[PDB]
Amino acid sequence: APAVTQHAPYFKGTAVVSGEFKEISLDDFKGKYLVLFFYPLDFTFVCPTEIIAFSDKASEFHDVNCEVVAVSVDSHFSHLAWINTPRKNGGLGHMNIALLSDLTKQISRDYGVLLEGPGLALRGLFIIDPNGVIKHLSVNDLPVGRSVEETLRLVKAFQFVEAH
Amino acid sequence: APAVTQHAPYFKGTAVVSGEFKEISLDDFKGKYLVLFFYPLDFTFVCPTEIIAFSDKASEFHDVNCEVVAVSVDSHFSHLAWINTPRKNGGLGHMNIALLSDLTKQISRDYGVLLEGPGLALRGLFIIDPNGVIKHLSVNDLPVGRSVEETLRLVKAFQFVEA
Amino acid sequence: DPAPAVTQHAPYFKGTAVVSGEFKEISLDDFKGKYLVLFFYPLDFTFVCPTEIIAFSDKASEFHDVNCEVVAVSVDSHFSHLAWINTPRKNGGLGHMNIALLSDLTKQISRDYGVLLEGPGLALRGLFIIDPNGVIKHLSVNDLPVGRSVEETLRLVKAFQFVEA
Amino acid sequence: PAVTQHAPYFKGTAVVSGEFKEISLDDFKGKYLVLFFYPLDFTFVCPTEIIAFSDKASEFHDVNCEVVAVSVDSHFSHLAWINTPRKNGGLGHMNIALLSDLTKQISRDYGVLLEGPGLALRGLFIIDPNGVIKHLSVNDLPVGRSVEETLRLVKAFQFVEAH
Amino acid sequence: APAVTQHAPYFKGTAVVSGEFKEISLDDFKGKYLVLFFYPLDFTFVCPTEIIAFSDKASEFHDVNCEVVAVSVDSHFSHLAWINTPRKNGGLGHMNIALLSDLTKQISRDYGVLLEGPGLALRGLFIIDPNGVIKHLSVNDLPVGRSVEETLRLVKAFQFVEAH
Amino acid sequence: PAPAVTQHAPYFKGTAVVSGEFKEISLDDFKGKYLVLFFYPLDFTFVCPTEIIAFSDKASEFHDVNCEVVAVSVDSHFSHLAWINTPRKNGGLGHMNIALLSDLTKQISRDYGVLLEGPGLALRGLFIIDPNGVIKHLSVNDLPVGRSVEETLRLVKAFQFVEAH
Amino acid sequence: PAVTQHAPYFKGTAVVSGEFKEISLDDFKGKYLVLFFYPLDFTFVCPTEIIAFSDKASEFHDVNCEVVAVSVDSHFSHLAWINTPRKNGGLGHMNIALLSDLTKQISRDYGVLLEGPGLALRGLFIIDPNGVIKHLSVNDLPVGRSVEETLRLVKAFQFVEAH
Amino acid sequence: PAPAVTQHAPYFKGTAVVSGEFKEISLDDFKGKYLVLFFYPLDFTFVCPTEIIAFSDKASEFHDVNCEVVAVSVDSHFSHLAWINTPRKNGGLGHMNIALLSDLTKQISRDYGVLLEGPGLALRGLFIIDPNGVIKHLSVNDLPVGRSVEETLRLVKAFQFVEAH
Amino acid sequence: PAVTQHAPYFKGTAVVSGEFKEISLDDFKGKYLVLFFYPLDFTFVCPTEIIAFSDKASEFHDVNCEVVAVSVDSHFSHLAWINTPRKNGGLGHMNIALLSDLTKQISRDYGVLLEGPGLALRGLFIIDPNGVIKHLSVNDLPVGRSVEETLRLVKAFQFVEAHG
Amino acid sequence: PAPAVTQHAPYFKGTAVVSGEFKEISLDDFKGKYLVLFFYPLDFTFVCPTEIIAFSDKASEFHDVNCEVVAVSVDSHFSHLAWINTPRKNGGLGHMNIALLSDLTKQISRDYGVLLEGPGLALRGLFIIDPNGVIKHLSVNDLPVGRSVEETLRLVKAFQFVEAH
Amino acid sequence: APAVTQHAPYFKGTAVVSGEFKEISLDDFKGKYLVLFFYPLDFTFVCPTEIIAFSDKASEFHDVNCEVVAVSVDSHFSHLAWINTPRKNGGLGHMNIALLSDLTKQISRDYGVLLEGPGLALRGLFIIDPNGVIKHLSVNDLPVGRSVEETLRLVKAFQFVEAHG
Amino acid sequence: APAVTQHAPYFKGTAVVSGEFKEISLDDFKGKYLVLFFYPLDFTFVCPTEIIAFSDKASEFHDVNCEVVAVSVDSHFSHLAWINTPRKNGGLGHMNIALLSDLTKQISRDYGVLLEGPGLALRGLFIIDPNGVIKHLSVNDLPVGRSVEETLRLVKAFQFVEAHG
Repeated sequence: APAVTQHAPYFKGTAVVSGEFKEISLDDFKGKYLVLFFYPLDFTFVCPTEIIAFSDKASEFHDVNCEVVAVSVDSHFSHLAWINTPRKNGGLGHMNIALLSDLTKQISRDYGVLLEGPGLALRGLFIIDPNGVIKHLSVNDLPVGRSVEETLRLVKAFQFVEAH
Repeated sequence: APAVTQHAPYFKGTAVVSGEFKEISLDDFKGKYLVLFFYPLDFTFVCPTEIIAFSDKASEFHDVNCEVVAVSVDSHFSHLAWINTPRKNGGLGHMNIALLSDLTKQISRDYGVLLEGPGLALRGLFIIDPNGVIKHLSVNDLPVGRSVEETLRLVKAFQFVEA
Repeated sequence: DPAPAVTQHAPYFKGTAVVSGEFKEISLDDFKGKYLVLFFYPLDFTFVCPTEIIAFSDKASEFHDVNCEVVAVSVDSHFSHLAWINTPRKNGGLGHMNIALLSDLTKQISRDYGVLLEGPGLALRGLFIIDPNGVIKHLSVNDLPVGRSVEETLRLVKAFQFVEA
Repeated sequence: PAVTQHAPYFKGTAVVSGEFKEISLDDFKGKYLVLFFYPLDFTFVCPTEIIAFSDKASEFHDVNCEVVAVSVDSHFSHLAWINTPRKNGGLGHMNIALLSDLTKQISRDYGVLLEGPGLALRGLFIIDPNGVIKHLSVNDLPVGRSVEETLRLVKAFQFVEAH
Repeated sequence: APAVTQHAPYFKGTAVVSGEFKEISLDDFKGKYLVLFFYPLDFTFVCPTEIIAFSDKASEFHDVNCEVVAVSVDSHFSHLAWINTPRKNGGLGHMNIALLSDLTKQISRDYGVLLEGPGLALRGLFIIDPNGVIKHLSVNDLPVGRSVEETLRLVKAFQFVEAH
Repeated sequence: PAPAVTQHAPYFKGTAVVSGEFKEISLDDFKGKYLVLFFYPLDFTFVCPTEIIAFSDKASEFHDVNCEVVAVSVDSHFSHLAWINTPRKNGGLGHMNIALLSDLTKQISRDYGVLLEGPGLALRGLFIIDPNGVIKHLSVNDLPVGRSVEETLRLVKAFQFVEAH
Repeated sequence: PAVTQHAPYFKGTAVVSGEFKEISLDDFKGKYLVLFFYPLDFTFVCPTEIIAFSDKASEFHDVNCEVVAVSVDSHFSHLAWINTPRKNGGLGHMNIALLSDLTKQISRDYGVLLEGPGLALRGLFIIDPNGVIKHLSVNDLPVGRSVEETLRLVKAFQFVEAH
Repeated sequence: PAPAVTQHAPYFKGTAVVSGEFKEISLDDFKGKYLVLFFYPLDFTFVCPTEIIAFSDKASEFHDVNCEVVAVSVDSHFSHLAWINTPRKNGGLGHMNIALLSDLTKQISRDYGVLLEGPGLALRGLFIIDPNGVIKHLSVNDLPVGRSVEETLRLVKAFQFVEAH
Repeated sequence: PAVTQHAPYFKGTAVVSGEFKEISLDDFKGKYLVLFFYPLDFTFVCPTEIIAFSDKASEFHDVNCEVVAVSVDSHFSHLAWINTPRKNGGLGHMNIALLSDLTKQISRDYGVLLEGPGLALRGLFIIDPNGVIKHLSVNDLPVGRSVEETLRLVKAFQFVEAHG
Repeated sequence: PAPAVTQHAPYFKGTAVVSGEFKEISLDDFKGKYLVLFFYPLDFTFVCPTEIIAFSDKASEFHDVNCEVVAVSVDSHFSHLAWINTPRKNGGLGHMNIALLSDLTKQISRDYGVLLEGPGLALRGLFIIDPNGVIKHLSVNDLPVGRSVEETLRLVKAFQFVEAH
Repeated sequence: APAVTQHAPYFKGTAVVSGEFKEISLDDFKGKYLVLFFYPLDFTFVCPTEIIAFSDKASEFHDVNCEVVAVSVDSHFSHLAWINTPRKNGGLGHMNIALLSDLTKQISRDYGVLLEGPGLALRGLFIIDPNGVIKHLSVNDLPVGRSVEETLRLVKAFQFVEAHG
Repeated sequence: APAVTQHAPYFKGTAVVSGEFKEISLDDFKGKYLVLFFYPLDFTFVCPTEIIAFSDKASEFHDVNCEVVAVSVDSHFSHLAWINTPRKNGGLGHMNIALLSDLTKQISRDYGVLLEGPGLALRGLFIIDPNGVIKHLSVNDLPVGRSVEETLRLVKAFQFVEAHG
């Protein structure tokens, strides 16, 4: 279930990883931390700020054994086309994080962030620990992006607790 | 599941029409022939040929009182972004037909062309008469494009059969 | 599981056909390992049907050349098929046939393929391209009065092969 | 359908004098009807009996009796068999109605349909002016019946209703 | 069942054969053609002409390997009494065919010819082949006579088919 | 309404031979009179006639006490007439002073509980039915044994006496 | 029960030669049996018949036939009625068994029980050596039957077996 | 209503011998009086008469205190009268000052819960029923053993006193 | 319970010769038992019958018959009534067992319990050596029975086993 | 309506001994007063009188604060009276200043949750019930142990103090 | 069940013992008497008087093999902080008895003292013997405190019974 | 439901507001933004930092039309006692925000943050708009606190969207 202290719902799908298509799953992240976050749609004005900021600070998450993965109900083909749109035209440009396709909408559904009527995800974020346990979640309404720095601080606060 | 001689399932959604977002529905085509065709996904290499072929020959359909509407499970932002990608670059360029978004997937479901596992449409095509009745349908597997010329021919053939 | 739908296995069928002026029982199993075009038409001795059927018979060897058999089906008996065959083309008939004319006398084949109109008791003009593994790759259905392009059907059969190569 | 019971309803398209005409049991109210079935157009076992009924048709008409032949073939098949000359195994011109039972419901309702192959046994019904069955007989597929015997029976039922 | 191409319903009963009581059944006729026909009642005047005609023609049937059996719901004692009444007195006089009693009415019921209301048989006729398969059946309403010659023609016609 | 003593006699209707003619009769026709209703198995057999002939010879003796006699079997009324027209020398019934009722449908024997379903004929039952239609007496014999007619008359009188005193 | 069927089982206490004895249907295999019912001990309507069977009992024995009288009274009422002299309206000495049907089951299984008043009609059954009913007759309560006729029938049934 | 102390006595109706005459009597006949209703197995048995005779001899004492006594068995009323008409010296009942009630259908013995169905006779129950039909006392003996008439009478008087105070 | 049927089993605490003793129906096998019920200790209606039974206990014992009185009172109430002098409305010394039916199940199993007030009707049961009920009688609450008559019945039942 | 603090006391009604007489009492009679309702297992046992006597001796101290006291066991009211009439010297109650309620049907002990079903007597429960019939305090002791009367009066006082202040 | 004579319901949870957190459960008290009492809430003005009186007298319970445990639905962190509040300021100060936390409310529920609406316990007290059997219970409404001396007297009286009669 | 875009579930309970006990509910905040946040337990080392940070910055929320309410499963008496403990000793000190008591646990349950096992809330936070619609929620595991500046920035971002785009 998508609640804190419970194991994260299993997921699998096609992601853009480094300009390439790869099938990824929750299993691939065992033994690291994972920030899994959702955004409504590719090619919309409100999303990319948050997605880019995550890409920019990705190295910082890697440094503490934390992976980052952005998800939307769009196809992996739409993801790539948007990654190949340069930031100066409201694209994403190169990405340091995976762009998971939730084309079936099942991932968003499993994480309790899918809006069924229009068929797209709220802005959910989950911090998942090395055993697949959810330590933190937050959800924002569509117009509002989150602070990437606060996410990083939380990953660190969680690791600190584990270490002590 | 839709069938020749049966009324076409109702549909409504956001289309890109002449670079802009418009709400469209089956009712908007009463009094006219409609070609409604589905393709899998935006930004794939198997589809632009068919969609481009249809857009190029669109006025020929307009001349015989027939609209053309292309449909995929992509959002209408994906549609517009693909329209705003030059053909030389593998995009759609300017479109003379509507591109309807089936984001909820319910239109593909209703037309019986939704593949539920991957969550995208088979290449269905439906010719619907001025009364909403399906005169012709065909469906191809994902990789294979159809002939626009043959679709135009069938339309005129159904019109000939009125007289 | 078998259904007259693209990506699904074609429903089994068996019946009496006219094959080279002779009665032969044939079935879906006879066509395993090759492509099959199975198409339905409403009725023997109607003016709307022979153009399409003759066009397939005329192109039959081009279909065989790309590993594709062609089988026409109506709900008429095999005796009707044979009489229409033995009516020359100059006389409104089918004349010589290079394809199988399957009888669906019980109408069950049309039913299983989803093209039977029960009320009047005949098929719509459906066509199914079935691959060597028995999987439907393409289907199309016309209302009764309208013939289809045999050229286009041949091009599609070629294209499905091209794509699996 | 047994003797002393009312004839099942039927309706269908018939070839009547080279033309397509919708006929039904009700068209025969007030007249005798010989309704007989044969298995299939264009088979060699059937034409001898159908032609014999055609040849002797006015003799039935003379005693207020109509003759209708029925098979599960379409009316287009019936017409092609009429347009085949007798010398060529055809029916040639007909003085009796050839009824099409394409749906098979008529043969089903008259109790003569063989479901497995989907064709009718060689059944014959004598139906009085009120639509009551006075007589019935059935032969296996290969064997034709005596027309003069059927005429004799018609005349004998008429004799009995008069005396 | 009593339908063309089906096997004839099994029957058994006491018949009058050449002035004597003999129990007969459908199995007795294996290897032979059988003409099995029904009439309504003994000692009535409408039934007799048909029956005498089959009797006078019996040898023509025997010559083509065919038996003839007349059936009514009467007892076998009635059948004998009727056979023992000279024709000149309106009886059947001597018979060359079997007269089978259907006292229980079960034979006429099984052959689909019994009028339940008065409990007598319609005039039905069945030609049954050597395997017990019905090839022809006909049922006239109670008064109307039928043709021995035509029944003979039909028997021969079925045999012709069986041979060529 | 059952074939049992103290109960009303089951209704009956059928064609009888009366004075050599056909007439439909029924239980109703005997209201106000006593009736002897008796059953025998089959016309034109050698065991039934003594009883029937004996009831006929003694018939006026029953009439003298306001009592009718009706004989019943499952034979048709045509069989009944032919047997009456067969002389007694020849095993027939000869002239009859009593009605011979036909129970062709077997339903009268069934209603009177005398029908043997196996062979489809009546046991030798006898019922004495009062002027109210009430069964005062029944007996039933196995097929090969005949009844004393004089005992039946005495029983009728006995019942009348009891009523009268 | 009916003629040509096996007699229903019975068992009960009978007065036999002035002693109580348990008898049953099994005791009479090999012999004929005349089993008859009367309404009630000590009523003026019954003794005549019962007496007549007693007087004639030797004749029945001479033809291998037993006679048993049955009523729903107890065997003590039977004995008391036997010990009542004939002039005083009793039965006096008996040559036949007098079976008590206290439980009413015997009258019930023989079809002669009047349920309302709880007593038997006057039925008589002739039962053969195999326990099969050959004859039955039933009288309303006031009317006695003929013992000579009953004896005639037993003899006639014996003649039919022997020839 | 049930055969239980403090409950209303079950309803009964049947034919009794009353002063050598047949009379139909019922529980209602006894309203406003005390009623001793006792059962015994069978007429003409060696055991029973002592009890019954003892009750008859003492009957007037019961009357003096407004109490009726009714003996019941499953015998017919004809048996009862024959037993009455049999002198005491011979094992009979002789003259009777109490009613002898027949329960030929056995329903009275059933309603009073004293019938043995297997043998079809009553256990020896005795019920003291008050003027409003309420059971004040019951006793049941096995078949062979008789009852004290004197104690029954004391019990009637005891209840009468109590029900007044 | 009815005559000819086995007495229902019972067990409980009795006052026996001024002491508390558990007794059951099993204890009376091979003996006759008179089991009688009375409504309540310390009521003016019951002592006469109880005292009379006790006064005649030796006469019962001499014929191999035990006598047990039962009420729904506790055995403590029974003992207190025993220790109350006869002069004062007590029972005085008792030659019979006084059985307590505190749970009321004994009275219920013997069919004498008045459920409304929760006390027994005056039922009496003569039980033979195999525990078969030979006699029962029941009186309404105000009326006592004759001890003499009970004794006579016991001796009569014995006479019948003994002779006929 | 249940035996729990803050709920209304279950309704009761029964016959009590009150000043040497039998009176019908119920929960309703105590409306507008405080009520101490206590159970004990059995009359005439050595273990209960000390507690009952101590309540009786202090009864006027409860009266003075508008509080009634009633003892309850499953004994009849006739046992209760007889135990009152037994001197204290002989383990009796002697005279009582409190009501002794009879719970002969055991339903009161049941409704108050203190009935031991197996032996069919009450545990030593006590309930302080207020003028509106609401339970303020309950307590239960195993059979062998008596409670302090002073402590029950202190609690009654304490609940009254809380009501006023 | 929380009924006298029944085994006490099992409980487990975190208590403050001697200024420290310890898991305790019913099994810990095997061999010992246990007074388990409940109070509504930490930091309210009603409870501390009883809790403090129990702690002051704890040595008298310990001297007769008896533990005392106080329970409320508060967390063990509240308990500790109440202990760490001076008595001067309505705190508990030093405790000689354990303060059990019933944060899930399940213990007050299992002991029948949970008020579900507000989510806190009535003032129930249970004396549980060395085998885990409830010998005595009591329950007061929220505003009234019990006498500790009387609880100690009961523990002693139960031990007296165990050792003699 | 506690999901973004849905209406916040109704709540009502006792809060400490400026050192006094006050009943508050969701209705009280209509027309204002509300930050409703949950913490596990009063008097724990883990929570005060975040509670104190919200209180220290309360005036920044007030100035953008936003109230802040903290919630736990502790009673309001524990809340008040934690307020009256000095910060130097692990206390909350003076609070500028309301501390809501969730003693029944129903608020934590309705907001989907109650850990049923231990009976305390996870660290959930909800930003609720003036119409009662949830705009943002976050939940942390028990040991980790949130940034109060990030909560305030979100309140401002939602207000900004509402005012423009």
